[PDB]
Amino acid sequence: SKVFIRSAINRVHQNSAANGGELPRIVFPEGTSTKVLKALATLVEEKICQPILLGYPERVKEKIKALDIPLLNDVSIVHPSSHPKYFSFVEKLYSLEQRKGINLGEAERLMADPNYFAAMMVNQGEADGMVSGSSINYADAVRPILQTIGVYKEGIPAGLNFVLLEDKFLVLADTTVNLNPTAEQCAQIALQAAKIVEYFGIEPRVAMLSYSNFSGAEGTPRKMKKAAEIARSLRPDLMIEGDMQADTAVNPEIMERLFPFSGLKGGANVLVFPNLESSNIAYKLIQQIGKAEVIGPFLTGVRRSANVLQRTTTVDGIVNSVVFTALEAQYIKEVLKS
Amino acid sequence: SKVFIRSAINRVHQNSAANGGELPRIVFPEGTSTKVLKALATLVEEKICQPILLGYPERVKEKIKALDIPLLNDVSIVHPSSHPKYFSFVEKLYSLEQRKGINLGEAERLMADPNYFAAMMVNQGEADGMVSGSSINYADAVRPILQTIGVYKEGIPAGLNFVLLEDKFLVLADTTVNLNPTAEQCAQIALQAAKIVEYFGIEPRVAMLSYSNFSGAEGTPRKMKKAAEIARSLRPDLMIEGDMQADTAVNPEIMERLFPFSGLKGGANVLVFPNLESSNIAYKLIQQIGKAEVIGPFLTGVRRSANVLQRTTTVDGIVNSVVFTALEAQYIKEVLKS
Amino acid sequence: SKVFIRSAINRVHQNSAANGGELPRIVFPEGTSTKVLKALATLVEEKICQPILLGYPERVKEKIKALDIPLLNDVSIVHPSSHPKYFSFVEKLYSLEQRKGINLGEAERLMADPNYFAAMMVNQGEADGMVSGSSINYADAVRPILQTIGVYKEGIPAGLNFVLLEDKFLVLADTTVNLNPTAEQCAQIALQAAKIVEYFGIEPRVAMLSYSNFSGAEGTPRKMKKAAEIARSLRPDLMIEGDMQADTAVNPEIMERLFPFSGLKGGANVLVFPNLESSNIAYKLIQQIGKAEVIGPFLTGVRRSANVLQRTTTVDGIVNSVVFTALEAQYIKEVLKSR
Amino acid sequence: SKVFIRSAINRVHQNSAANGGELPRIVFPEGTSTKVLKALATLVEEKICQPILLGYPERVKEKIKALDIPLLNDVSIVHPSSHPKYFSFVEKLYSLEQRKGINLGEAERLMADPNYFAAMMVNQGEADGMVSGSSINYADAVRPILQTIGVYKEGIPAGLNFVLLEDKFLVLADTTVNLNPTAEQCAQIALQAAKIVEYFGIEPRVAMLSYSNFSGAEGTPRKMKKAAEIARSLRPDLMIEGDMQADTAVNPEIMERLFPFSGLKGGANVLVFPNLESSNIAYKLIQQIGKAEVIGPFLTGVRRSANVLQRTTTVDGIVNSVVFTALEAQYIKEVLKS
Amino acid sequence: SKVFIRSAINRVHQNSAANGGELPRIVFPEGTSTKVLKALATLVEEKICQPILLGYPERVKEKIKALDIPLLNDVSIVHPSSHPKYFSFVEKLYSLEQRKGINLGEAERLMADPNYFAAMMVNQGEADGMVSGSSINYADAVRPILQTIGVYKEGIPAGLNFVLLEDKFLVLADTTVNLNPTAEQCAQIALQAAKIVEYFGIEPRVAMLSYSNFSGAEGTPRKMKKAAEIARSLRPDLMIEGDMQADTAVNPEIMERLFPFSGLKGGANVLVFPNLESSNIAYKLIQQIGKAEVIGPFLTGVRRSANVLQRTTTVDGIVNSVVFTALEAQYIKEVLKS
Amino acid sequence: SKVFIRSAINRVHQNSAANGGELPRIVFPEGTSTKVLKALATLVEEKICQPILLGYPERVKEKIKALDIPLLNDVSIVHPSSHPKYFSFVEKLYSLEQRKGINLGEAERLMADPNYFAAMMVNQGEADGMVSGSSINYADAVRPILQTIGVYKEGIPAGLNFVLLEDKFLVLADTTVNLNPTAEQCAQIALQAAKIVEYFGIEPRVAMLSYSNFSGAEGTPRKMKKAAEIARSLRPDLMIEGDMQADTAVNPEIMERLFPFSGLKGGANVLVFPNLESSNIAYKLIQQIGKAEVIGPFLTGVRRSANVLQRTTTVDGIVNSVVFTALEAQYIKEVLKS
Repeated sequence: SKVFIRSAINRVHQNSAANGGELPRIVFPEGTSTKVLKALATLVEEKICQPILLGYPERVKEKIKALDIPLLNDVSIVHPSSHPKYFSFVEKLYSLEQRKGINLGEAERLMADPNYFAAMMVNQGEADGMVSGSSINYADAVRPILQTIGVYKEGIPAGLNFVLLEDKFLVLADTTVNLNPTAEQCAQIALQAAKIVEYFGIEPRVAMLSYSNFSGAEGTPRKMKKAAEIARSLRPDLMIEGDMQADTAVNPEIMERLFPFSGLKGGANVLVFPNLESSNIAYKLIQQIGKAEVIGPFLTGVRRSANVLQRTTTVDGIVNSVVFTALEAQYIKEVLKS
Repeated sequence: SKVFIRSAINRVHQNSAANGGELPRIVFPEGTSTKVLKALATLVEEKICQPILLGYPERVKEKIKALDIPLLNDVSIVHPSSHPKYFSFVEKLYSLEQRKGINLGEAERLMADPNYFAAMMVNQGEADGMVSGSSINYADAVRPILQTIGVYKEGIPAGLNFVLLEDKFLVLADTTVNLNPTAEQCAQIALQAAKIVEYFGIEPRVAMLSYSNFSGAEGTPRKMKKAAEIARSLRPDLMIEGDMQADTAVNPEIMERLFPFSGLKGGANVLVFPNLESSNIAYKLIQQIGKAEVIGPFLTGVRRSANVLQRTTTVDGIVNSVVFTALEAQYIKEVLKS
Repeated sequence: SKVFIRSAINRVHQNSAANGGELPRIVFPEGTSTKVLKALATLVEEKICQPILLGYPERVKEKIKALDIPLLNDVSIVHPSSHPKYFSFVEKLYSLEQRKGINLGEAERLMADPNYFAAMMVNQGEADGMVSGSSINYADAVRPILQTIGVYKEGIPAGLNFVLLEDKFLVLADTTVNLNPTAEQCAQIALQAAKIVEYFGIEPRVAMLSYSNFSGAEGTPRKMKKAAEIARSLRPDLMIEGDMQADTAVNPEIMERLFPFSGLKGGANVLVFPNLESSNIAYKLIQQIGKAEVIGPFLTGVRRSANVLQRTTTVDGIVNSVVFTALEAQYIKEVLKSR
Repeated sequence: SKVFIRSAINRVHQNSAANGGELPRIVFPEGTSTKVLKALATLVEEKICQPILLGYPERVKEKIKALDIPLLNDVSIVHPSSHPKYFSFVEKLYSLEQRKGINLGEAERLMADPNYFAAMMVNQGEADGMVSGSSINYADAVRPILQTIGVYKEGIPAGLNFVLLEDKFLVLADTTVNLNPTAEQCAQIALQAAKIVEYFGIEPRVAMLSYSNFSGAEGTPRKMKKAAEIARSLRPDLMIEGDMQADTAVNPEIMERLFPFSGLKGGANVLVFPNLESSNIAYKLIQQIGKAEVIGPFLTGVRRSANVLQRTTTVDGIVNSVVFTALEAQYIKEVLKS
Repeated sequence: SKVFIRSAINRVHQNSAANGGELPRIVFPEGTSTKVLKALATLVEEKICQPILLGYPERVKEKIKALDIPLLNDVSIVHPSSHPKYFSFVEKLYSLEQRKGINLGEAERLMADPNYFAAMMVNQGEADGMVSGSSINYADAVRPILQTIGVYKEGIPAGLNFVLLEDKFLVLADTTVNLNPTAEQCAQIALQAAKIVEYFGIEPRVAMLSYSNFSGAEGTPRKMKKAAEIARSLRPDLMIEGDMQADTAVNPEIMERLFPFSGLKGGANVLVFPNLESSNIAYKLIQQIGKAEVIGPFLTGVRRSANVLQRTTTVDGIVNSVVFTALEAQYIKEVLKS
Repeated sequence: SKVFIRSAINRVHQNSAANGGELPRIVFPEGTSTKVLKALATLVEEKICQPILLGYPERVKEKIKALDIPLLNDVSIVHPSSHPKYFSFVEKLYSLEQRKGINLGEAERLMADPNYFAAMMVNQGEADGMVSGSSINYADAVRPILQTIGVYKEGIPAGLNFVLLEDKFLVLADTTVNLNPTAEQCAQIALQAAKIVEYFGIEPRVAMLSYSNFSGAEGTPRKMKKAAEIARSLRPDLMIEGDMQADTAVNPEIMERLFPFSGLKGGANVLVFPNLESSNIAYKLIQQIGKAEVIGPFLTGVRRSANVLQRTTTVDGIVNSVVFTALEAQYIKEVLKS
């Protein structure tokens, strides 16, 4: 329920009150987006972020009034190629990609794209985070983030979703990025997801999912089994298990009845998938047919706070997303300070 | 929820009358299975089938007595190797597999196993159907069925599940058999699933699922796109579409909003998966954390009625499986009669 | 030298002539390109085409006056998203690409880009041809063209260059598109190049090039041998031979001394390459250290007239390319009329 | 051009003057080859080497007699199987190849062949160098050399050509040996070609060629980029760059205008190719339709002086090859000193 | 011929005496096998082991009486699931394979099979050795052994045969297990077979067989050449050579005449094969038409004494196999004592 | 078994007597080979062929005198490059191979080689057959034969051997040419061996060999099973069976006892192998350790009579080879006749 979301919002507020009442600056490349503007309407009342819109200030304000949203009257609106830092931004993209097939004119056009300008703003500290992708497909939204902000060391870019049940939440990954991760990659995805779960003061219990129950046969079963093993080696305090079926994974009673030798007791709260088909289809089906709220996807593995909305998002979806992006922004900022 | 199930039960009873009051003979290989016996208690109350249990008669009746299930007192009990037709069953399997690495002694040992004896019984018309796999893994349960009964022509063996929502039901396949079906195979899975949906007087609307929305890129998007094309060609009367995401697939509003050129209007009620990981994980997660009853899996494509319980089944699940196994047994009976 | 080009220019003029005097309309996506503007300066004096510039009309006219090029003051300038057919163009692109991962907003942004807009103009007959790619790399320039105009049936997109020697010309293909064409693809490239050579009233004589002389060993020698064979089957009237080395191919005397069984007599004037590396590197090296004129690349296999300049082009290069583009446009116009 | 050859000949004359007046012994397997005979007339009218002819003395001397070239005189003529060291040569070949499917009779028949005899002569110091391949195809011509003389450590056999422009010369490699070299191999070829350029007191400027300008995309662009990086690591003092197009490589002005971040200034004089097709077709087309004198190929990577004439060679071509073979024999001699 | 076999027999008598009066316990899963029983008749006459038969004791007794075999009236007969150690056996198998897809019921059902019970008996020391596989194919017989007894450190499971010539004996491997062993694997098989030949106080001279004589060509020639080199490195005192042909390998005169450089003199007595076709077909053809006695196969690489009979065996074959099973059991027993 | 060989010799005498007394002309490229000459001593006494020796006449006759072989100094001796037909032979090889990387000079050098010249003589009818390879390896001897004479339509070049037992002879193929023949190829080898066996008035009974008995598993079992199937379709009058083990194949009792459904009764006399390792090693092992005489290999599938001695041949071996070569030459000549 929205118990989880309100707890998150309050955690934002304790962080903000803990830092002089400052709010995180969040860039929205899609400054003219109906759904983004409506979500922001809700979001600026509850003091969750300082929003920054990208686009022509004129038609952004004209669509704000068209949409009848008066508390957006004053929000910062930035036109990328008109910004003072534009050309240095361009020189920085060009410098990082001139041996990946990009000439200076192309760097110019790319930096004029709000997605790239946003990613660069976050990289350059002109913002604390960004939220994009309501109007474009995921790959196109995420490419500038990966090229400009990039991943931290031994991290891997991986999408993550929360499934909110009455008792607890489950975490699902990688729901958006990697088609068919290796065992090593699957373990790294488990580690990132585990750390996220720990941030909420929850004990991570991790299952490596398969169509198989503890078979270890060639292909995905041995893949998920060996993923469990690698992960366990990297973090021996954790309950991490696989290969197993999904129902075996979440249902403690089934696990105990059928596989009492298993190291995973009490049901898994972290679900790592073997390929993008299973993760993507699963989160989306649970979101539409199940009676549980699903929030995300959230992009893990990267050096700064940047999340891509799924194109099928709702206005509430965007709201939840901006909330957790704000939390993330605050968290990364503290680490930078230290 | 149970409305659909009660509808099925009444169609079982309505078919049995107008067919001489006959109940389908359903053989259960696991004659001593607790979950099977308890489910059968419910099931013989409801006049759904004549159950035939396989095992050593004294051990069967003494566990019936242990569980104190007084109405499984007169059910038929068969011991495979003591049965009159045992020796001929052995010779028929031996003639079928003597060049697939199986000698006469091995055929004897195999036919003495209840799964194989059950499969043979059904193949030979000594039973109308079978239900197995409550105690063993799916692969092991399904093997004798496939070797002995086999598929009808241009069929493909594929598991299918029902998701029961308040207004409608969804169908998911292939949830159990094929690791990584080709486009041709996926199209066939869609056709089989389609006719199952038609049996209940529902119009089949088919989505070929992917992590992509109409991208047609190399790999899974291209596979499912071309699957949609083959399926459409074989049945130009059906709404069949892909490649698409799951939420796009089921939600008519999202579809209309984002992809109005689509041939699928009003949401899909048939969901065909690109690989076993995605189908298997999806049905089990929807079943465990959503709030829909999920029934199956049911083995489609095969010449006689034979379905394998998932190892994680409950007693109630076994009851549902037997209901639809009964319906299927009846249907296949009239076809044979023709 | 200057002979081949002046003959081409004169052929453009004889074509505009028994046609009402109409000049092909050629669209240029890069309305502000210095090199494009200088080339057009030279070319409009030569009466070969009606140029159309794409871009914001004020930045175009400001670049024209800055370069002090008075003969362009008159020329048509179009801004894609302001143009009347913009939205129907958007709808036609979307309809072409909505199952290739492109949504309507994406079709709009694409059509607002001059490369796509020019491609659609040419496709829709609002222009007779296009010349692009002075400022972007070849893959990016050529993509909108293939997606929009596309190939005619069993055609294959292939870059072609003229090597202009004192007596004769050589044609080189495929110099820009296919990384590693199959034997069937090499054959189709050869036929395309052949018909181009015939257009100038020359008999096409075709060599499938390799690092080997008539070995047929596995890999490329075998590929070019079977290419030579497929080509011959599809056109038994042409001298087509391979696998052979390049000097063997161009030099008639080497051929007759060393491989008299060869079906190619008198030196090849058509050179089909085994992979993109060899064709691309070869034409560029000949152009840089050779003392012969090299023209192109020209995009063959596509249903309408559309050519992509090499990014390393000079002003004269663009002049030549536009000339032969005007020619291609006239020809394709007549074919379109006929069908 | 003419100056280049004249200077090469003069550097031979200085090497000879620096050593008592000794000229390198060069073996010609093709003792009856017309082209070889005329070219030799020229070659020690100009004091370049002591030629050794291989063949049946009577017919080599009768074709010397036919063509009326008579300070080819008492020029040394050796018949392989008649030579005193013939059986010791036979055993040395046998020891080298008895585990490569070569028996004693086979070593005998092979050693009686002038190509093998020549190679062994050079290995054993009965000669200083060899020039062959006027009458047979390159692979066969080069095989005895690679088996008998071999490569120096971490050297790689690679054909090299000079394009003589009369401002400067270019080197092209590998034009004859390797079909599809790895990035590592491309790097080693670059090093070999660089040292040859240094021999003439010129700064080697090295381009790793492609159809791409600094893209690094999968396939050859990534290959040539990673070759340039490897070579730079092995030789931090050299301008080495890639991936790039050919005209980009040779033209300094194009490079500076379009790719100013490049580490290669003033145009490349060393061109390393991604595969044999491109190199072979390039050198040959330049030689036949440009107006630039091209000399070679010359075989680099081998432990002693040995070159293979392209069968399409001219008589002057042979003269040039012998000039540089003599140069190389001298260079190797002083390096052997210390 | 049989000189070798009774020498084998009385040396068995020599250990049984050298440790009191102990006879090895040898378990026979195939208690109702006619050929096994007839063989046991001969074998219990000559005091080589204490035989244990597996099966229902009375149908074993009925088959013993029918065949009129008076010396088996006394032999121990055990029914697996009636045995005291049965469930503990089940549980230790369950623990060994629970992550390789075997649940507790499956482990129960498997342990009820004589092959598995026999393997477990030998592993747990309720027997010293086992002989199986007369009635079932080799793969099925050898599986319980590999799962239960398994391989010793870096050993590899491999079948070995003796060809008994009048002057000498040859050993052939791997005749049963590996389809296409690598060069390393071939080397390990060679080392193992070598220690077997040494046990009989014979000097092992090892040939890595091929269709080639010292060619080292790609495929099998290279593989066997490198196998010889690895083997030689692992064991520098042994004559180990290849790649070579079979006649070259066994015939010393051919070896010296045609390949005198070879490091293997006097003919090979250890023959390692490149793939299973060649070894299997070779041993069988020699046994049938070669007019020589062939004994085995014997399973090498395994931690306890366990051998699988070929299905095509005779009674005499079974007799020989049991003899050497006893020998293997005793050697292993004493080194287990250590 | 000299009965079989003397039957062969006498059947030659009847063929030559039945066509005027003409003996087949057999070319021996190795005119100076000791073993070939000693063999010819035996062979010309018994009127088996008119031998033709290749080489320089003087050193041929001088080794004939050295070896003290008086019955040979009238035998015809041909020096290839001195022969009247040399140039026409050259142009014919050249026309055959000018597009396989062979130039006219290369055609000259090849034709001057005795192996090529012998092959061309036989091809062109200047001889009836050839025998070679006593002194070189099999691939090199067989190459000119395959290039010059070639295969008849849908034939495949395959080495065949006879194993001569008391009662029976066996045929083994392909023992020398194909590394890993497809099912189609194994079938074709079976047909070729079959017609050879029919020639001696024996009924061919064909087994497709494997390490498996009727398993049909992936790899070799499936291959040999489908080979058996194809062969049966191409020759419906023959008993042809597989996959089976070698002892299964040869032993009729093992066959009926264990696989009575098998189509092969009375033991196979034609053994087709799955790969070159197995055939080659089997053939050589039977020849060295089993004492049955082994004759061959003989090259089947080719348009004219040409056989290659194994390099390990004895003199007696060569005599046998020439005998059956003569027979083959006579049969082929009658085929040519009509």
